Amino acid sequence: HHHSSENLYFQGHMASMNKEMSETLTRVGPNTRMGNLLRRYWVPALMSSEIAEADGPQVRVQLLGEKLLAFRNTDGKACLISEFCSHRGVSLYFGRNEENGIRCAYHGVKFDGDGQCVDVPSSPQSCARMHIKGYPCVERGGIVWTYMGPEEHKPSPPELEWCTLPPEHVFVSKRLQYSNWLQAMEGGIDTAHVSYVHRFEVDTDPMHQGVKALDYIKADGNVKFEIEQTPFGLSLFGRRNGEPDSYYWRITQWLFPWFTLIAPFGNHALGGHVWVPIDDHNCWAWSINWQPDQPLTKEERQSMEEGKGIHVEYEEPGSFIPKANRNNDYGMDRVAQREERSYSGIFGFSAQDYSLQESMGPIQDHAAERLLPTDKAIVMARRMLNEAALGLEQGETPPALDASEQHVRPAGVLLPRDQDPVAWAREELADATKKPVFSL
Amino acid sequence: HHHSSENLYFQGHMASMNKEMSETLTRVGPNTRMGNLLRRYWVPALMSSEIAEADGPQVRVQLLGEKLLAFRNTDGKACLISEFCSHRGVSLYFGRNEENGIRCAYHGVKFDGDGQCVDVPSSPQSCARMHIKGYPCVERGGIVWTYMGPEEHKPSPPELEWCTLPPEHVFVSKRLQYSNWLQAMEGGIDTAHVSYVHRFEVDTDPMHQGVKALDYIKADGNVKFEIEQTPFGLSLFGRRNGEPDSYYWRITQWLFPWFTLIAPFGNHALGGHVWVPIDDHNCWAWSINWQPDQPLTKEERQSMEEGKGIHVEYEEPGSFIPKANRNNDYGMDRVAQREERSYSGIFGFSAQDYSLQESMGPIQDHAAERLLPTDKAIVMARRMLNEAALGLEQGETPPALDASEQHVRPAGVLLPRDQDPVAWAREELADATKKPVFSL
Amino acid sequence: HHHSSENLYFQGHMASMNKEMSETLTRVGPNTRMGNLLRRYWVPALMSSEIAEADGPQVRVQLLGEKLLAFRNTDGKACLISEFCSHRGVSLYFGRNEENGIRCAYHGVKFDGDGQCVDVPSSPQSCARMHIKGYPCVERGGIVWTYMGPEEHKPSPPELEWCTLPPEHVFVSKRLQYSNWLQAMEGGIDTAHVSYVHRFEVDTDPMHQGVKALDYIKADGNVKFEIEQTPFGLSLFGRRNGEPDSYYWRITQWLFPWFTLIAPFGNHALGGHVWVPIDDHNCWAWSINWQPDQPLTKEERQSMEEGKGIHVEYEEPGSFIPKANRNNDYGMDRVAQREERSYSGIFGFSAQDYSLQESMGPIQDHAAERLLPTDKAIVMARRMLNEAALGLEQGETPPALDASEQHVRPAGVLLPRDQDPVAWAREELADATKKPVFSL
Ligand code: FES
Ligand code: FES
Ligand code: FES
Ligand SMILES: [Fe+2]
Ligand SMILES: [Fe+2]
Ligand SMILES: [Fe+2]
Repeated sequence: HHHSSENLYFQGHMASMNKEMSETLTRVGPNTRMGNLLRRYWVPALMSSEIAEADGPQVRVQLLGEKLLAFRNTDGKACLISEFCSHRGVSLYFGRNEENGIRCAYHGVKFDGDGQCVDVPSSPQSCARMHIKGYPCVERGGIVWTYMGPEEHKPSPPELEWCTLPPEHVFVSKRLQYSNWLQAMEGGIDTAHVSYVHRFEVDTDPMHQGVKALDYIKADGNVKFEIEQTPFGLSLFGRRNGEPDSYYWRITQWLFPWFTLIAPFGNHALGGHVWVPIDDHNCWAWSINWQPDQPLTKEERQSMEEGKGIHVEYEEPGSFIPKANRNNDYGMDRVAQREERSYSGIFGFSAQDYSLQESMGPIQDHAAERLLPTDKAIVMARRMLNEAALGLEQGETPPALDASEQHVRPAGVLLPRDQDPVAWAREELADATKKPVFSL
Repeated sequence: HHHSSENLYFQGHMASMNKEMSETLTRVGPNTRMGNLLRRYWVPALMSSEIAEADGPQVRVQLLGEKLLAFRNTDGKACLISEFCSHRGVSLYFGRNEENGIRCAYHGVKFDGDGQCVDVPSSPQSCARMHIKGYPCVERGGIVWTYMGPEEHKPSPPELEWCTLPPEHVFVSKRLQYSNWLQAMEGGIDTAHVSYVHRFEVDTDPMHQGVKALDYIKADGNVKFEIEQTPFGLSLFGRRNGEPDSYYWRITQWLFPWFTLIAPFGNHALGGHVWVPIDDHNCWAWSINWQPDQPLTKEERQSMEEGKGIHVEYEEPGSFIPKANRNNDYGMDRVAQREERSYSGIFGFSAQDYSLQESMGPIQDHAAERLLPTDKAIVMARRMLNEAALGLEQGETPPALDASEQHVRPAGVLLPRDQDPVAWAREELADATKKPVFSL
Repeated sequence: HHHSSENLYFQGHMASMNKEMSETLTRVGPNTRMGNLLRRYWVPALMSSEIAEADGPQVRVQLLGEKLLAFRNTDGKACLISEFCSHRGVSLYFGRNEENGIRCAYHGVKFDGDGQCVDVPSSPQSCARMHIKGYPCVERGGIVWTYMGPEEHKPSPPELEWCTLPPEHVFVSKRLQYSNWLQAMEGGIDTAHVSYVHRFEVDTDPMHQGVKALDYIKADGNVKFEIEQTPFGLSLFGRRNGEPDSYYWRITQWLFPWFTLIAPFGNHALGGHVWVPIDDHNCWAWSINWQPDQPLTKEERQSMEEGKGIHVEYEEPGSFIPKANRNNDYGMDRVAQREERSYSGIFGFSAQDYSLQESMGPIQDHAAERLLPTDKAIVMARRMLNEAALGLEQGETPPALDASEQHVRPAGVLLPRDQDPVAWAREELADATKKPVFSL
């Protein structure tokens, strides 16, 4: 136990974060508690498509405070190294990807994919003092993943369902988000939000519309939660009223430290997020859709490419800033707000969510938060993160390192009000990726 | 007395501000000395026209360091609350103005105009812990005023002449100014400025031109001052040479803490300012024109709408940034400067003044100021402000709280050089809003 | 000796800067060690052409941390004063250049070219307390130079070759550079760079192309250095392989504290730089071309005006920001990079160099530099600067104050591998501006 560990409840409501814990969770740079924790997991760096071909243009990428450079060498292996030449500090973005390496444009020093210095023109014997940081990589889901932690503790690469399926079952997008990773992830472990800001989007949008779940979601925002701790993270049982006999359970899966699997809408593709910290004020927000049984159709895949569903349209090509952003007021339409075609005045799943999270300021004011029951999932995920971060300081091994425990699924069920859903899911969600999808 | 109180004179010239006093007067945020002083007066928040209709789009407004949200409820009452949901800190700009309240777009918590939480979906019993800051409001002059101080010390709403007249006698505009409130207000208690930067504007401009005062103003920048302290603030007797027998007295009224009434030009409408701090580096600069006797004509009102006189044209619609600003060099025309159609090279009353005040940097370098005689009004207003601010710390009641003492007028008179103007004004400016305007 | 003085070598490689020395050299503002050192030399402020005519528009100029104003008075003398009115701190950019002075636009105070206050309307006796900083000036090379140091130590104005020649032998340009003066100057005392980033530019460009030096430069980046200390700065003997019998020596001249003369390419005009600190994060980079024997032709002069050679094309007219800059990715063409028409992917001498130096961040990370042999000149210039800066603190007189020692030239020679170049240059580079140019 460490003083920082906040109590779960205070005066009979859930308790907010104390100052130190606020910091433990938000500060992600090198040699921070959370910086060190996050380094132990495989990290999604960028998409394979951004560095498609060998000897192709390198791209700058910033993760967990460090500034890096991604490129694909001559053999075709995706590599990731530090952005800066060890010589006089110039950027290797201006260098030359060729002959299995990056060669600095200033004086010709060359580094390979592991950041080993392999040529120094003026001084061949200096190689060993010119090494820079290079990080191992693997490709899965159409994403380049990197391992940024101590060499001896590198785990098995992740085996989430969208990472194991064949390519054309899967579709991935990413968006830059002008806020700290925490508040953003917090948004996808809060199913009560869907009943308010998304109330009217849920009907027009092709990845969501025309399924029976919507009648129940629309008609009750008041979500009671049950939370079960597991080898991979948490399972979130979000209860709403079904019929008068019954309850609509949405079960979303939180896979520590930064993944969700969202409970389905009908036979529409399954959805998921990742959030990756760029610094303490920004993050990559990843969105994944995938179908377990058939390929994605063309009307599915194309709808995603146009930026419907949990995806977005971009400001300019290869921008990764959304079309709706803090410069155009996120497209606010007050007229639409009055006529009840949009709750917030903003259009689009993604925008409706990040508009609000950006508006909190880069880091949410944790001091001024006053929590409610709908925040049960959030509070527990915070504890798991804090206790892992603090535990790693003290030499404990962090949770969820074992990829085989990540073969799981979200779900929806209608159930009588006396049936216990945790028991139900013991029965039904064992070996869940072999069964079809539990849906409504 | 407090060490901060600077002496009025040093080595036979007027004395500049010491470091602490510099700070006492410029730092306007919550729980500062000047923050607390200013909170005791009614504060001009925004114009009624910006939130014209009920259930209409709320607007963000920042005053005295705090970030707020203004809107007009269903009954039609202008309200002003804190910008941020008490729940998880999201902006209420994205919420819903309806049924006498703002409802947060994220999870549906609703606040009324006094910032009382009136609905919590997930937890009806939590209402009392979810309150936010809400501030009483009143409408006068076409302006929404708010009272931001302790509840028990709220005074009578202000009774300045342009606040009591009927609407069509009055016209109000506001402009965003990229500098601290102090240096800006200081500019409208410095009538010597008019003889230099405005020398050539005073003739072309329809709210100023073709009156006899101009010959005397143009022909003498060297203004001797007499200052009389009063219940409402200060009276500023600015002396210039008239004929060889006489003196042209411009009497401007400074109404503590942040108002002026400017001495008239002819029968042209009367003019006035307010300056309101947004933060320590910016302020709203308000300009008011009004006619006591008749309505404003259409050529008057329209000229003001086009941005002549003490008003401005805007960069874009509903911007409140001026057409001439720090990005276009305030429109500088050096050719016009050489040909003596503009002193500074810049066109427009307002621009000619704020161009210079913005150029001092956000906060004037008080350490490096070397004062002259034309700065007599400035020095005294500084003392009144410092002594009120410091006195409030020590439990003294601040000046000018009583609205009835604000029924006053500015004036111009030609007078023989032996006649004392203070005596003159005892006689003539008693009950001044009942008489016509003393002018030239 | 002062602890700061770093050792020249560590573990058999050249040693990087310690923390304090890093600071000694980069911090250039008033009352810093390096601020004080640099003040003792004549400083290039701006070009004569920017303030061509008398009573012409003044221009803002920022040097060595101070913010100034340059203008040409009625007599025609270039003057330089502090930007700000001593009265209430307004900018004199808005004032009036006429009758041998600048008159403030606010209240009419006037200053002459030495910063003496010569008129105060409200108070003639106040003149002596209203003085501001004014700095003596002289014109040479088409540049206004100013002397910003104590009055009693003003030296003779500089007698560099391009300062003494007649106007039409000479051409000067300047560019704003988004980095500290040091790393930029460091770039022009590093001839090994030319073999890499400039490899392909050296052939297409009319101030460089079609001369025999290129074959030798292209074919060896591995530059051995010999450095000889002199009255004016350092002489840099950069050795590359010539034929198998011989060595191509490029001798560049570093004239303390911030000038270079670059070793020639053929009969193409001679080239030189200056770097002048604006603040700790930016600098003016000056480029000079000149021909000693004939005028510059029209195809020479015009090519320079179009921004070829060590000059640049600008973003907009009178901008001084380059066409290629940090906003357009410096024009990167990866296709050209692959097809070996550009090493870095960037086009243009100047851009190829400053792209890399800007990319280090405003101040190079001196802690993380790992030096190589090609950095011999850099290391020594750093010592000369540190020891002068530290010595001035202790009352020692700084080096290179004597203009007559600046009548020198750069050179290239092919030489047998047994001939010593320093001896060669004793013989040949005595009285070098009287001889023709040693070239290849
Ligand atoms: S900075 Fe990269 S090789 Fe010199
Ligand atoms: S943040 Fe406003 S109700 Fe949740
Ligand atoms: S500020 Fe320059 S004269 Fe008043
Ligand atoms: Fe959502
Ligand atoms: Fe004015
Ligand atoms: Fe170069």
